[PDB]
Amino acid sequence: TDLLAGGKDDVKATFGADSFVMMCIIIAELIVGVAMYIRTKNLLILLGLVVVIVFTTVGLTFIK
Amino acid sequence: TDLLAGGKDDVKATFGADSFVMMCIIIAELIVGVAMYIRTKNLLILLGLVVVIVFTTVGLTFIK
Amino acid sequence: TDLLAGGKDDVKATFGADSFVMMCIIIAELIVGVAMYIRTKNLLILLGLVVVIVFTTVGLTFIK
Amino acid sequence: TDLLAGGKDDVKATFGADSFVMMCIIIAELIVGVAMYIRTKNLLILLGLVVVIVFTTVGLTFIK
Amino acid sequence: TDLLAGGKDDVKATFGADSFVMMCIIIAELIVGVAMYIRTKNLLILLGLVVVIVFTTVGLTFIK
Amino acid sequence: TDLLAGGKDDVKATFGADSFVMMCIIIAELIVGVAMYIRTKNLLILLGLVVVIVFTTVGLTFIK
Amino acid sequence: TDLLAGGKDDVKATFGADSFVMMCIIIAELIVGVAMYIRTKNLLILLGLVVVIVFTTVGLTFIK
Amino acid sequence: TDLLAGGKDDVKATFGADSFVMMCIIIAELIVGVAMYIRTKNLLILLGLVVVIVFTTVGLTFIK
Amino acid sequence: TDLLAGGKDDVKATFGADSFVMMCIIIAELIVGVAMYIRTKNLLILLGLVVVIVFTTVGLTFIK
Amino acid sequence: TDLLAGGKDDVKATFGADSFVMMCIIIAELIVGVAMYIRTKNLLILLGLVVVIVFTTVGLTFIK
Amino acid sequence: TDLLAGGKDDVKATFGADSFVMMCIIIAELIVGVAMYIRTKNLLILLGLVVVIVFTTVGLTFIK
Amino acid sequence: TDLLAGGKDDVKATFGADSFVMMCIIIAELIVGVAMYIRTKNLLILLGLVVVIVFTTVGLTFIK
Amino acid sequence: TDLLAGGKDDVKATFGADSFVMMCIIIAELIVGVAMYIRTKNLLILLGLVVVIVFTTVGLTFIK
Amino acid sequence: TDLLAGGKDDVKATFGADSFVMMCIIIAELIVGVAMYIRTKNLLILLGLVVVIVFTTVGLTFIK
Amino acid sequence: TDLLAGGKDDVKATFGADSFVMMCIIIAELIVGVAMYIRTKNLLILLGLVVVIVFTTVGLTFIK
Amino acid sequence: TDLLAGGKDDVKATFGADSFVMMCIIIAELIVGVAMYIRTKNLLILLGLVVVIVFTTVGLTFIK
Amino acid sequence: TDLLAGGKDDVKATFGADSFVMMCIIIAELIVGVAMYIRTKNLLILLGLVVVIVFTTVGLTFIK
Amino acid sequence: TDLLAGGKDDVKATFGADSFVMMCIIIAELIVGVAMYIRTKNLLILLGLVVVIVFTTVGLTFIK
Amino acid sequence: TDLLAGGKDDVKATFGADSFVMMCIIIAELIVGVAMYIRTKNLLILLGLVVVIVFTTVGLTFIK
Amino acid sequence: TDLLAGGKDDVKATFGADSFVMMCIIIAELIVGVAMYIRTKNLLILLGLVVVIVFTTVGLTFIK
Amino acid sequence: TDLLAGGKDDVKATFGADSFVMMCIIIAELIVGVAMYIRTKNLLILLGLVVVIVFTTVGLTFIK
Amino acid sequence: TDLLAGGKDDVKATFGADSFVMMCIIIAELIVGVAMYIRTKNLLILLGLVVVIVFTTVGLTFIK
Ligand SMILES: CCCCCCCCCCCCCCCC(=O)OC[C@H](COP(=O)(O)OC[C@@H](O)CO)OC(=O)CCCCCCCCCCCCCCC
Ligand SMILES: CCCCCCCCCCCCCCCC(=O)OC[C@H](COP(=O)(O)OC[C@@H](O)CO)OC(=O)CCCCCCCCCCCCCCC
Ligand SMILES: CCCCCCCCCCCCCCCC(=O)OC[C@H](COP(=O)(O)OC[C@@H](O)CO)OC(=O)CCCCCCCCCCCCCCC
Ligand SMILES: CCCCCCCCCCCCCCCC(=O)OC[C@H](COP(=O)(O)OC[C@@H](O)CO)OC(=O)CCCCCCCCCCCCCCC
Ligand SMILES: CCCCCCCCCCCCCCCC(=O)OC[C@H](COP(=O)(O)OC[C@@H](O)CO)OC(=O)CCCCCCCCCCCCCCC
Ligand SMILES: CCCCCCCCCCCCCCCC(=O)OC[C@H](COP(=O)(O)OC[C@@H](O)CO)OC(=O)CCCCCCCCCCCCCCC
Ligand SMILES: CCCCCCCCCCCCCCCC(=O)OC[C@H](COP(=O)(O)OC[C@@H](O)CO)OC(=O)CCCCCCCCCCCCCCC
Ligand SMILES: CCCCCCCCCCCCCCCC(=O)OC[C@H](COP(=O)(O)OC[C@@H](O)CO)OC(=O)CCCCCCCCCCCCCCC
Ligand SMILES: CCCCCCCCCCCCCCCC(=O)OC[C@H](COP(=O)(O)OC[C@@H](O)CO)OC(=O)CCCCCCCCCCCCCCC
Ligand SMILES: CCCCCCCCCCCCCCCC(=O)OC[C@H](COP(=O)(O)OC[C@@H](O)CO)OC(=O)CCCCCCCCCCCCCCC
Ligand SMILES: CCCCCCCCCCCCCCCC(=O)OC[C@H](COP(=O)(O)OC[C@@H](O)CO)OC(=O)CCCCCCCCCCCCCCC
Ligand SMILES: CCCCCCCCCCCCCCCC(=O)OC[C@H](COP(=O)(O)OC[C@@H](O)CO)OC(=O)CCCCCCCCCCCCCCC
Ligand SMILES: CCCCCCCCCCCCCCCC(=O)OC[C@H](COP(=O)(O)OC[C@@H](O)CO)OC(=O)CCCCCCCCCCCCCCC
Repeated sequence: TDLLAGGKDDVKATFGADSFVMMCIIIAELIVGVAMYIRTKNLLILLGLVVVIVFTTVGLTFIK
Repeated sequence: TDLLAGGKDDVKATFGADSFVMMCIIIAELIVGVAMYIRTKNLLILLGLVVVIVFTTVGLTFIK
Repeated sequence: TDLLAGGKDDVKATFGADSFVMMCIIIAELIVGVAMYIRTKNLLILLGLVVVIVFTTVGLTFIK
Repeated sequence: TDLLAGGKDDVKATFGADSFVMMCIIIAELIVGVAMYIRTKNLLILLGLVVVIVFTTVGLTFIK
Repeated sequence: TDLLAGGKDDVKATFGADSFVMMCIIIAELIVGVAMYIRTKNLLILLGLVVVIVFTTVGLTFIK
Repeated sequence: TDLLAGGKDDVKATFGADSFVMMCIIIAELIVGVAMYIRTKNLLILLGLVVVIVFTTVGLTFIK
Repeated sequence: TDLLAGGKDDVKATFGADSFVMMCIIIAELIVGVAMYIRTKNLLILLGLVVVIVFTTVGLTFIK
Repeated sequence: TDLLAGGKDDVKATFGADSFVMMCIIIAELIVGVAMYIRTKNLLILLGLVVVIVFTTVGLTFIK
Repeated sequence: TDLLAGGKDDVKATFGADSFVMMCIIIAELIVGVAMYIRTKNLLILLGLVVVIVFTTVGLTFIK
Repeated sequence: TDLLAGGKDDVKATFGADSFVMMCIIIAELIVGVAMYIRTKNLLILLGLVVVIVFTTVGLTFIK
Repeated sequence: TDLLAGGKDDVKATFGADSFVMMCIIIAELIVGVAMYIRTKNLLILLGLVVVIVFTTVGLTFIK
Repeated sequence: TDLLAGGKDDVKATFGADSFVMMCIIIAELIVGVAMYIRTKNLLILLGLVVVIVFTTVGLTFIK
Repeated sequence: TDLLAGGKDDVKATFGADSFVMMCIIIAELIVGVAMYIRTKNLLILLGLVVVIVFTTVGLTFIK
Repeated sequence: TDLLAGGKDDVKATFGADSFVMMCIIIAELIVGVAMYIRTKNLLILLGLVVVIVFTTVGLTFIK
Repeated sequence: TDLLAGGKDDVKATFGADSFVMMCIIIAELIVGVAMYIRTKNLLILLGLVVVIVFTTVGLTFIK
Repeated sequence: TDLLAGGKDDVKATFGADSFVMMCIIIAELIVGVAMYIRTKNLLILLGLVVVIVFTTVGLTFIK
Repeated sequence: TDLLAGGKDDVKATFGADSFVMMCIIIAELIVGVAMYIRTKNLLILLGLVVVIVFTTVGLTFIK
Repeated sequence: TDLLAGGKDDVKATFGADSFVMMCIIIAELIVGVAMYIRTKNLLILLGLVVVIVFTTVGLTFIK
Repeated sequence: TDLLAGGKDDVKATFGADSFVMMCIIIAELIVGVAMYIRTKNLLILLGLVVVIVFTTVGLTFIK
Repeated sequence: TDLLAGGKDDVKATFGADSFVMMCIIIAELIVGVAMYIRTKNLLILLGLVVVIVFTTVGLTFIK
Repeated sequence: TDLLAGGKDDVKATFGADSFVMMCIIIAELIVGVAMYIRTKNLLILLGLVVVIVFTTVGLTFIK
Repeated sequence: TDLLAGGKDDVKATFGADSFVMMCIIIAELIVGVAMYIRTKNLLILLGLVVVIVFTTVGLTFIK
C-alpha cells in the first residue's frame, strides 16, 4: 505494498474517537435535537443523542 | 495526532455549560412552553422545561 | 472562552423578569383564561393565571 | 437593558383596567351568563359575573 | 393610551340599558319562563323574570 | 413623503362603510347564522349578527 | 369611489326579502322544526319558526 | 333581479301543502304519537297530531 | 458615514404610521378576522384586530 | 363570437337531465342515505334523497 | 347526445330492484335493527326495517 | 392607441355571459356541490351553486 | 389512414376484459377494501369492490 | 392476445382462496375484532369476522 | 402455486390456539371485564369473558 | 412454532393467581363496594366482593 | 397556398376519433382512475373517465 | 442532584397552607355548599366544608 | 458497556423520590381532587390523593 | 460472516435491561400515567406502568 | 453462470437471522412501540413487536 | 442473425431467478418494509414483501 500506508495514522486520529471533529458532531446532535424537541415536544427525538453516541462509538470500531 | 485538537477549547466553551447559547436555549424553552400551555392548558407540557434542563446538563457531560 | 459571552446581558434583560415580553405573556394568560372561563364556566381554569405566574418566576431562576 | 421597554405603556393601557377590551369582556360575561341562566335556571351561574369582575381586577394587579 | 378607547360608546350603547339586545333578552326570559311554568306548574320559576331584570340592571352598572 | 398616499381613497371606499364588500359580509353573517341556528337551536348564536354589525362599524373607525 | 358599487343590486335581490334563498331557509326551518318536535315533543321548539321569520325580516333591514 | 327566481315553483310544490313530503311528515307524527301513547298512556300526547297538522298548515302560509 | 442615510425618510414614510400600507394592513386584519369569526363563531378571534393595531403602533416606535 | 359554442350540446347532454351521470348521482344518494339511516336511525336523513332530486332538477334549469 | 348512455343498463341492474346490493342492504337493516332492539328494547326501532324496504322500493322508482 | 384592441370581442365572447366556458363552470359547481352534499349532508353547501351563479353574473359586469 | 391501427388488438387484449391486468386490479381492490374495513369497521367501504367491478366492466365498453 | 396471460396462475394462487395472504387477513380480523370488543363491549362488532369471511369468499369468486 | 405457502405454519402457531398472543388476549379480557364490573356493578358484563373465550376458540377454527 | 412462547411464564405470573395486580383488584373491589354500600345501604351490593373473588379465581383457570 | 396541406389527412387520422392513440388515452384514464379510486376511495374521481371521453370527443371537433 | 430543587420553595408557598389559592378553595367550598343546601335542604351536604378543610390541612402535610 | 450509564444519577434525582417534580405532582393531585370533590360531592374521589401517593412511592421503587 | 457482528455488545448494553434508556422509559411511563390518572380519574390507566415493565422485560428477552 | 454468486454468503449473513442489523431492528421496534403505547395507551400497538418478530423470521425464509 | 446472441446466458443468470441480485432485492424489500411498518404501524405495508416476491417471480418468466 500500500503506497499510501504512512498516511493512516493522522487521518484516523483527526476523525477518530477523541477528535475535535467527533466533539463537534456530538455538540451538533445535542443542539439540533433539543431544538427539535422544543419545537415539536416529541420526547422520543431526544433519543437521537443516544443514537449518535452509539453510532459514532461502534462505527469507529470498524475503521481499520 | 489529531491535527485540529487545539480548537476543542473555545468550541466547547461557546456551546457548553455556562454559554450564551445554552442560556438562549433555556429561554426559548421557557417562552415556547408557557405559550403552548396558555393555548392548550395541558399542564404536563410545562415539564418540557425540566426535560430541557436535564437534557442539556446530562448531555453536556458526554461532550469530550 | 465563550466567544459570545458579551451578549448575555441584553438578551436576559429583554426576556427576563421585568421585561415587556413577560408582561405580554401575563396579559395573554389573563385574557385567554377569562375567555375560556366565560365559555366553559370551569372555575379551575382560572388557576391557569397562577400557574403561569409561578412558572415564569421560578423558571426565570434557572436562566443563567 | 430591556430593548423593548418603551412598548410597555400603550400595551398595558389597551389591555388594562379601564380599557375597551375589559369593557367588552365584562359585557360578554353578562350576556353569556344571563343566557345560560335563562336556559338552565341555575342561579349559581350568575355568580360568574362576580367571578369575572374579581378575576379581572385582582389579575390586573399582577401585570407589571 | 388605550388605543381602542374610541370604540367604547357604540358598543356600550348596543349592549346596554335600553338596547335592542336587552329587550330581546327580557322577551326570551318571559317566554321561556312562562313555558317552563306551564309545563311544570312550579310557581317559583316565574321569579326567573325578576332575577333577569335585576341582573341586567345592576350588572349593567358595572360596565364602564 | 408617503409615495403611495394617492391610493388611500378608492381602497378605503371599496372596503369601507357603505361598500359592496361590507354588504356581502353582513349578508354572509345573516345566512350562516340563521343556518347554524336552524341546525343547533342555540338562540345565542343569532347574536352573531349583532356582533358582526358592531365589529364592522367600530372597526372601520380605526381605518385612517 | 366604491369600485364595486354596481354589483350591489343583484346580490341584494338574490339574498334578499322575497328571494328564492329566503324561501328555502323558511322551508328548512319549518321541516327541521316539525321533525324535532315529533321526536322530542317539546312544544317550545316550534317557536323556532317564529324566530327565523323575525330574524330574517329584521335582519334584512340592516343590509344596505 | 333575483337570479334564482325561476326555481321557486317546483321547490314550493315539493315541500308544500299537498306534497309527498308533508304526507310523510303527518304519517310519522301519527305513528310516533300512537307509539308514545301506548308506552306511557299519556292521553295529552295524542294532541301532538293536531299540533303538527296545524303547524304545517299555518306554517306553509308564511312560505312565499 | 452611512452612505445611504438620505434614503431613510421616504422609506419610513411609506411604511410608517399614517401610510397607505398600514391602512391596507388594518383593513386586511378587519376583513380576515370577521370572516374567521363568521365561520367559527370564536369571539376571541376578533381581538386579533386589537392585537394588530397595538402591534403596528408600538412596533413602529422601534423603527429609527 | 364564442369560438367554442359548438361544444355546448354534447356536454349539456352528458351532464344533463336524463344522463348516465345524473342517474349515477341519484343512485349514490339513495345508497349512501339508506346506509346512514341504518347506522344512525335518524329518519330526517332520508329527506336527503328528496333534496338531491330537487337540487338536480331545479339546478339543471340554470344550465344554459 | 349523452356520450355515456350505453352504460345505464348494467349500472341500473347492479344497484337496482332485485340486485345483490339491495339484498345486502335489507339484510344489514334486519341484523342491525334486531341488535338495536335487543340492546334497548325499543319496539319502534323495528319499524326501521319497514322504512328501509319502503325507501328502497319507492326510491328506486326515481332512478331513470 | 391600444395596439391589441381588436382582440377584445372574441375573447370576451368566449369567456363571457353565454359562453361554453361559463356553462362548464356552472355544471362543475352543480356536480361538485351535490357530491359534497351527499358525502357530508351539510345542506348549506348547496348554496355554493347560488354563489357561483351570482359571482359569475355580477363578476362579468366588471369585464370591459 | 391511422398509421398505427395495427397495434390496437394486442393493446386492447392486454388491458381489456379478461386480461391479467384487470385481474390484478380486482385483487387489489379486494385486499385494500377488506383491510380498510378491518381497520375502520365501515361496512359501506366494502361496496368499493362492487364499484370497481362495475367501473371496469362498463368502462371497458367505451374502449374502441 | 393478452401478452401477460401466463402470469395469471401464480398471482391468483398467491392472493387466492387458500393462500397465506388470506390466512393473514382472517387472523388480523379476528385479533382486531376481539380487541375492539374487549375495549367497547359492543357485541355486534364481532360480526366483523363473519363479514370478512363472507367478503373474502364471495369476492374471490369474481376474480377471473 | 402459492408462492408464500411455506410461511403459513409459524404465523398460524404464533397467533393460534395455544399461543402467547391468545393468552394475553384472555388476560386482557379478564382484567378489563372485572374492572368494568367493579365500576358499574353490571353483572352481565362478566359474560364478556365467556364471549371472548368462545369467539377465540370457534374463530380459530376458520383459520386455514 | 409459537415464536413468542418463551414470554408466557412471566406474563402469567404478573397477572396471575398470587400477583400484585390481583391483590390490587381485590382491594379496589372491597373499597368501592363498601363505599357504594355506605351511600346506598343496598346490602346486596356487598356480594360484589364475592363475585369478584370467584370471577378472578375461576377465570384464571382458563388462562393457559 | 398552404405548402403542407397534403399532410393533413394522415395526421388527423392518426391522432383522431377512432385512432390507436385515442384508444390508448382512454385506457390510461380508466386504469389510472380506478387505481386512484382504490387508493383514496373518492368516488368523484371516477368521473374523470367521463370527463376524458367528453373532452376527447368535443375537442376533436375543433381539429380542422 | 435534583436539578430543579431550587424551585420547591415558591411553588410550595403559592399552593400551600396560607396561600391565596387555598383561601379561594375554601371560599368556593363554602359558597357551593350553601347553594347546594339551599336547593336540596340536605343538611349533611354542609359537612362538605368540614371535609374540605380537613382534606386541605392533612393533605398539605404530605407535600414535601 | 452502556455508553450512557453516567447519565442515570441526575435524571433519577430530578424525577425521583424527593424531587421538585414529584412535589408538583402531589400538589396537582391535591388541588384537582378537592376541586372535583367540591363540584360533585363524591367523597370517594378524595381517595385519589392516597392513590397518587402510593403510586408514586411504590412506582419509584421499580426505577433502577 | 456477519461483517458487523462486533457491534452487537455495546448496542445491546445501551438499549438493554439495566440501561439509562430503559430507566428513562420507565420514568416516562410513571409520570405520564400518573398525570393521565389525575386528569381522568380512571384507575385502570395506572396498570399502564405494569404493562410497560412487563413489556420491556419480556421484550428484551427476544433481543439476540 | 451468475457472475456474482460468490457474494451471496456474507451479504446473507450480514442482513440475516442472527445479524447485528436484525438485532437493531428488533430493538427499534421495542423502543418505538413502547413509546407509542406510553403516549396513546393503545394496548394493541404492543402487538407490533410480535408482528415484527414474525415478519423478520418468516420473511428471512424467502431469502435464497 | 442476432449478432449478440451469445451474451444472453450469463446476463440472464446474473439478473435471474437465483441470482445474487435478486437476493439483494428481496433483502432490501424486507428491511425497508419492516422499517416503514415500525415507523407508521400500517400493517398493509408488509404485503409489500409479498408483492415483490410475486413480481420478481412472474416477471422473470417474461425474460426470454
Ligand atoms: C406590541 C404588541 C403586543 C401584543 C399584545 C400583547 C398580548 C395581548 C394578549 C391578547 C390575547 C388574545 C389574542 C386573541 C387573538 C388571537 O390571536 O387568537 C388566536 C388564538 C385563538 O385561540 P383558540 O385556540 O380559542 O382559537 C383557535 C383558532 O380559532 C385560531 O385560529 O388565540 C390563542 O391561541 C391564544 C394563545 C396565546 C399564546 C401565548 C402568547 C404569548 C406571547 C405574547 C404576545 C406576543 C407579544 C409580541 C411582542 C411584540
Ligand atoms: C367592536 C366589536 C365589539 C364586539 C362585542 C363585544 C362583546 C359583546 C358580547 C356578546 C356576547 C355574545 C356573543 C354570541 C355570539 C357568539 O359568538 O356565539 C359563539 C358562542 C356560542 O356559545 P355556546 O358555547 O353556547 O355555543 C357553542 C357553539 O354553538 C358555537 O358555534 O359564544 C361563546 O362561546 C361566548 C363566549 C365568549 C368568550 C369571551 C370573549 C371575550 C372577548 C370579548 C369580545 C371581543 C372584543 C373584540 C374587540 C374588537
Ligand atoms: C331579530 C331577531 C329577534 C329574535 C327574537 C328575540 C327573542 C325572542 C324570544 C323567543 C324565545 C323562545 C325561542 C324558542 C326556540 C328555541 O330556540 O328553542 C331552543 C331552546 C329549547 O329550550 P329547551 O332547553 O327546553 O330545549 C332543549 C332542546 O330541545 C333544544 O334543541 O330554547 C332555549 O334554550 C331558550 C333559551 C334562550 C337563551 C337566551 C337567549 C338570549 C338572546 C336573545 C335572543 C337573540 C337576539 C338576536 C338579535 C339579532
Ligand atoms: C358577487 C358575488 C357575491 C357572493 C355572495 C355574497 C355573500 C352571500 C352569502 C352566502 C353565504 C353562504 C355560502 C355557503 C356556501 C359555502 O361556501 O359554504 C362553505 C362553508 C360551509 O360552512 P361550514 O363551515 O358549515 O362547512 C364546512 C365544510 O363543509 C366546507 O367545505 O361556508 C362557510 O364557511 C361560510 C363562512 C363565510 C365566511 C365569510 C365570508 C365573507 C366574504 C363575503 C363573500 C365574498 C364576496 C365576494 C365579492 C365578489
Ligand atoms: C334547489 C334545491 C332546493 C333544496 C331544498 C330547499 C330546502 C328544503 C328543506 C329540507 C330540510 C331537510 C333536509 C334533511 C336532509 C339533510 O341534509 O340532513 C342533514 C342534517 C340532519 O340533521 P341532524 O342535525 O338531526 O343530523 C345530523 C347528522 O345525522 C347529519 O349527518 O340536517 C340538518 O342539519 C338541517 C339543518 C339545515 C340548515 C339550514 C339550511 C339553509 C339553506 C337552505 C337550503 C339550501 C338551498 C340551496 C339552493 C340551491
Ligand atoms: C319513501 C320512504 C318513506 C319513508 C316512510 C315515511 C314515514 C313513515 C313514518 C315511520 C315512523 C317510524 C319510524 C321508526 C324507526 C326509526 O327511525 O326510529 C328512530 C327513532 C326512534 O325513536 P326514539 O326517539 O324513541 O328512539 C331513539 C333511539 O332508540 C334511536 O336510535 O324514531 C324517531 O325518532 C322518530 C322521529 C321522526 C322524525 C320526523 C321525520 C320526518 C321526515 C319524514 C320521513 C322521511 C321521508 C323520506 C322521503 C324519501
Ligand atoms: C391597491 C391594492 C389594495 C389591495 C387591498 C388592500 C387590503 C384589502 C384586504 C382584503 C383581504 C381579503 C383578501 C382575500 C383574498 C385572498 O387573497 O385570499 C387568500 C387567503 C385566503 O385565506 P385562507 O388562509 O383562509 O385561504 C387559504 C387558501 O385557500 C388560499 O389559497 O387570504 C389570506 O391568507 C389573507 C391574509 C392576508 C395577509 C396580510 C396582508 C397584508 C398586506 C396588505 C395588502 C397588500 C397591499 C398592496 C398594496 C399595493
Ligand atoms: C360505471 C361506474 C358506475 C359507478 C357506480 C355508480 C354509483 C353507485 C353508488 C355507490 C355508492 C356507494 C359507494 C361506497 C364505496 C366508497 O367509495 O366509499 C367511500 C366513501 C365512504 O363513505 P364515508 O364518508 O362513510 O367513509 C369515509 C372513509 O371511510 C372513506 O375512506 O363513500 C362516500 O363518501 C360516498 C359519497 C359519494 C359522493 C357522490 C358521488 C357522485 C358521483 C357518482 C358516481 C361516479 C360515476 C362514475 C361514472 C363512470
Ligand atoms: C360479499 C360480502 C357481503 C357482506 C355482508 C352483507 C351484509 C350483512 C349485514 C351484516 C351487518 C352487521 C355488521 C356488523 C359489523 C360492523 O361492521 O360493525 C360496524 C358498525 C358497528 O355498529 P355501531 O354503530 O353500533 O358501532 C360503532 C363502532 O363500534 C364501530 O367501530 O356497524 C354499523 O354501523 C352497521 C351499519 C351498516 C350500514 C349499512 C351497510 C350497507 C351496505 C351493505 C353491505 C355491503 C355489501 C358489500 C358487497 C360486496
Ligand atoms: C369538453 C370538455 C368538457 C369537460 C366537462 C365540463 C365540466 C363537467 C363537470 C365535472 C365535474 C366533476 C369532475 C370530477 C373529476 C376530477 O377531475 O376530480 C378531480 C377533483 C376531485 O375533487 P376532490 O378535491 O374531492 O379530490 C381531490 C383529489 O382526490 C384529486 O386528485 O375534482 C375537483 O377538484 C373539482 C373542482 C372543479 C374546479 C372547477 C373547474 C372549472 C372548469 C370547467 C371545466 C373545464 C372545461 C374544459 C373545456 C374544454
Ligand atoms: C406480477 C405482480 C403482481 C402484483 C400483485 C397484484 C395485485 C395484488 C394486490 C395487493 C394489494 C396490497 C399491496 C400493499 C402494499 C403496498 O404497496 O402498499 C402501498 C399502499 C399502502 O396503502 P395506504 O394508502 O394505506 O398507505 C399509504 C402509505 O403508507 C404508503 O407508503 O397501498 C396502496 O395504496 C394500495 C392501492 C393500490 C392501487 C391500485 C393498484 C392497481 C394495479 C394492480 C397491481 C399492479 C400489477 C403489476 C403487474 C406486473
Ligand atoms: C409474516 C408476517 C405475518 C404478519 C402477521 C399476520 C397478521 C397478524 C394479525 C395481527 C393484528 C394486530 C396488529 C397490531 C399492531 C399494529 O400494526 O397496529 C396498528 C393499528 C392499530 O390499530 P388502531 O386503528 O386501534 O390504532 C391506530 C393507531 O394507534 C396506529 O398507530 O392496527 C390496525 O389498524 C389493524 C388493522 C389491520 C388491517 C388489515 C391487515 C391485512 C394484512 C394482513 C397482514 C399482512 C401480512 C404480511 C405478509 C408478509
Ligand atoms: C409482554 C407484554 C405483555 C403485556 C400484558 C398482556 C396483557 C395484560 C392485560 C392488561 C390489561 C389492562 C391494561 C390497562 C392499561 C391501558 O392500556 O389502558 C388503556 C385503556 C383504558 O381503558 P378505557 O377504555 O377505560 O380508557 C380509555 C382512556 O382512558 C385511555 O386513554 O385500556 C383499554 O382500552 C383496554 C382494552 C384492551 C384491548 C385488548 C388488547 C389485546 C392485546 C393483548 C395485549 C398485547 C400483548 C403484547 C405482546 C408483546
